[PDB]
Amino acid sequence: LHTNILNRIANELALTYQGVFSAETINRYIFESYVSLARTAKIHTHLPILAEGFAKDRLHALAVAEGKVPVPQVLFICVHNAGRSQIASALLSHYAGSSVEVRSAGSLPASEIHPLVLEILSERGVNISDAFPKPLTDDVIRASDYVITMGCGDVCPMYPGKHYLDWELEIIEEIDGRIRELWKSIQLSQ
Amino acid sequence: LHTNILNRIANELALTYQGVFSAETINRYIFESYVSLARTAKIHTHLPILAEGFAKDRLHALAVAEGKVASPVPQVLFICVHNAGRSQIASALLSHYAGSSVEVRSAGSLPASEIHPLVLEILSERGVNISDAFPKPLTDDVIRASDYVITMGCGDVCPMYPGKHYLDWELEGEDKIQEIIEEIDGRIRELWKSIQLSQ
Repeated sequence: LHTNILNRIANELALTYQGVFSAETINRYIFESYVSLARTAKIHTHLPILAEGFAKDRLHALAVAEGKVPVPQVLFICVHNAGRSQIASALLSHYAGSSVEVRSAGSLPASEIHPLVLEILSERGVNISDAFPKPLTDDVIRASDYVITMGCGDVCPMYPGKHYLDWELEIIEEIDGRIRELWKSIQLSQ
Repeated sequence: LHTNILNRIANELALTYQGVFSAETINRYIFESYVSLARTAKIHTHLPILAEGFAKDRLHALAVAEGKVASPVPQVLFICVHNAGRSQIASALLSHYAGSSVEVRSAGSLPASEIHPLVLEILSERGVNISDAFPKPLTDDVIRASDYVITMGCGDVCPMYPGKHYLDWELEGEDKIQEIIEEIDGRIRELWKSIQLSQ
């Protein structure tokens, strides 16, 4: 059904990462991300878009982690990656622009973003395009200088050299507060 | 904690799969597998061990998918929602009839943290080995390796590769764990008879 486009996508990503990761690794990234998201979103017609965005962001994080690439890298984890971590990631990138790279993930991803998140967000001028629930993966953790867990519990490998923060909390309000402080603090630690 | 242990396992696996897969692939295999399991099972002191087992099985599946393993036996995969009941039952019953004559795998769309305790107890009571089993998510490498892929209520989560037998064994509510084991056993018997004949 999507084999051909995934193959063509893999080919294009493999070219992009030519001297950095082999085609083999690239192939695996694309097919595994596809299946990984299918598990919670089901096979649908938008899936190859989501699989490619996920694989692409995961590869750049891996390249970051392996010193192959670089601004500060922040990761937000909640359970479903539909509400909380999505808001927190949207607000940070809103305030910080391209001075940070911000990602989010879930331990138990929902099939879609919560109806309200998009867009109480645009109603505050806040960009949230190409947002989807996605599973937590290792590469994005390795990449991160800062990891903010938000009710997921103990799902995250503790890598040395990172700042791990736990945030126990419509709810966009409180998050807003904490994201502004966070950014202030991140910006200041450079 | 586990990061350093995981590093040791990747080094060892790098060297074992040298000539076959890129070290970069091998290293992702172990850490991604760990993180995958951690999502549903949580960090516990034995997560590194289950991750190593899962990675090693996954790398073998990928070796097979790509014809890097000579004379493979038939490869069968069962898939249900939580990889705690249905697929674990089916997988253990087929290994129990077939032994070394097939490689059997299972997986879930939404793994539980552990096998259903009653599954463990009932299979145990009738002498079916089920001991190193654990719920794990569906991954692409094991689909590619598989000659038979059997679906048991997971929904449309599984890509449809050519060269394979796709079987669907769940076309309100459900029966007692007891009865599901019996229905599945009946189906596993026919599947095993059929597999034996078709080779």
